[PDB]
Amino acid sequence: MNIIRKMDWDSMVHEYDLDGSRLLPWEGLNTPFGGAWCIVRPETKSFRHSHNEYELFIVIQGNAIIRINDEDFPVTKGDLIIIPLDSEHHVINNNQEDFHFYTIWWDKESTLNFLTRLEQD
Amino acid sequence: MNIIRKMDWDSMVHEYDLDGSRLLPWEGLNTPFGGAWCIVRPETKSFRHSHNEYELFIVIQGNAIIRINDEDFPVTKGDLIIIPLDSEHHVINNNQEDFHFYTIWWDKESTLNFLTRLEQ
Ligand code: NA
Ligand code: NI
Ligand code: NI
Repeated sequence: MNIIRKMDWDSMVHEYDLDGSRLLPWEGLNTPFGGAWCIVRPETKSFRHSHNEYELFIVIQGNAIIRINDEDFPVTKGDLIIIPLDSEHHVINNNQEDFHFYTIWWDKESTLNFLTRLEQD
Repeated sequence: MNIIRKMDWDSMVHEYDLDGSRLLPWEGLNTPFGGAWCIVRPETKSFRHSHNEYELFIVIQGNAIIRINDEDFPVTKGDLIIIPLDSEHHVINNNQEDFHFYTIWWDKESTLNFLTRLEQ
């Protein structure tokens, strides 16, 4: 397995109205979670959704509002946000600078699949 | 469960020759992994170790050399590093700016414990 993935910012895939770099796939990497580096561009907002899966945001750079079920959480570098199960959430970047965060998501399926793949190896 | 934890840069805990802020404990948060926000201060290196637990680094700010066994990997913001099992790893910051990264680690135990707590 590759040890390092150098970030190529131009390789990001636009989804959920933001620019992302998904962790997976990564050949040889077995994780019980998924992840992505996400950028909400200046004066934009991301796509509102909700889901059964657990999710954590690690705020990397810039400033934004995380709206979770119509409660607003201002955030900046270093802050951690838990996304409650099935809550509607999106990210609002009213500022002039890119807003960066890493999301990690997981559930029973992803965890069991990690354990299953280990046993198969 | 508190939804948000604002970073308190005044409350880092020195460990592994770096200044960190661990994810856990967090009342009400059930995860199959552990985590920490880590700062390697200017002109320092972190504590070299190895372990039978999986780990990855998400590089947040600054520049460093990550040495994994006998191999050097220059890193900067956005880079991701997987720490191979039982590899000796540490971080070298030769620069005048703090080096920030997030580490996520996991293993069979942490994943099973997540499942067990869920079921409870
Ligand atoms: Na920038
Ligand atoms: Ni989500
Ligand atoms: Ni380690």
